[PDB]
Amino acid sequence: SSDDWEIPDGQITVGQRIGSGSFGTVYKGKWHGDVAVKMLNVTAPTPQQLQAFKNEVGVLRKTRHVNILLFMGYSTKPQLAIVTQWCEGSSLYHHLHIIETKFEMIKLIDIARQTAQGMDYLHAKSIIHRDLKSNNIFLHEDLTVKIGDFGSILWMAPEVIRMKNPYSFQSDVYAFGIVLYELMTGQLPYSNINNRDQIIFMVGRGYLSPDLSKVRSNCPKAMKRLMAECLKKKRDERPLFPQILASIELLARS
Ligand SMILES: Cc1ccc(C(=O)Nc2cccc(C(C)(C)C)c2)cc1-c1cc(N2CCOCC2)ncn1
Repeated sequence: SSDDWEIPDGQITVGQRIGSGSFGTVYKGKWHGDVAVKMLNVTAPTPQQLQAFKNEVGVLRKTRHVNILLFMGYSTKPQLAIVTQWCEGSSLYHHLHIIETKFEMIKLIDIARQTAQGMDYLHAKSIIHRDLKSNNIFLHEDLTVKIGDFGSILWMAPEVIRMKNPYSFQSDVYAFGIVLYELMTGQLPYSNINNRDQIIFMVGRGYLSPDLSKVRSNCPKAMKRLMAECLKKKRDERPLFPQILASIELLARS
């Protein structure tokens, strides 16, 4: 009945600082091989820092799926630390918008399917991501999708923009709809608008929505319809991940 999540003291080492996330700094480290370590820089944590650490461990520890970044364990001695697997590769954001990787349609649909697979797993455990975007979709060996929260108005559903509890399974679906747009256009939405306030205001008001005419010629019509359903302005009109997953599986077979 015990998962033995608490890593024994004096075992984790950290090397190169790769970034930051939530409560601390992210490093490439060692613990039974390469690992990523999210660690709080101070030895005396504030009650908020300790609470944020506890919440993150609490959600991560409930996940065991190939499309979810693998949580390996935690430590509180000498510092608060969360350990995950180490993946060679890059985020979907880095591929599409930084190095501009040209994926074949088959691979773009497969990346969509794997993301929907991981999202369906999270929602089944009542876990709302709250920040799904291409940056949080890691391409392990540039093939397998690993969803994480690695550190975002473009992916925000209109009701999340407008604002007490605007987050739901459907606001995650809307963010997935934007990811579908990124895969099918190779672009971020609203690239012809240079004003962030305007984007926030217009999306929240329903005056602005992604330009779906920008999707590639080889994008299946069923994918374009799914994307439109995921992006509905009214949250109750959006499909849930079991239906999204079933639609992607159907269009992939053609
Ligand atoms: C070290 C670490 C700890 C924790 C997390 C994290 O994803 N926490 C998290 C928080 C809220 C909700 C959720 C969900 C998914 C359940 C919705 C997850 C991410 C990292 C991490 C790993 C990393 N790697 C480098 C490349 O190789 C793979 C690992 N690079 C940056 N950061």
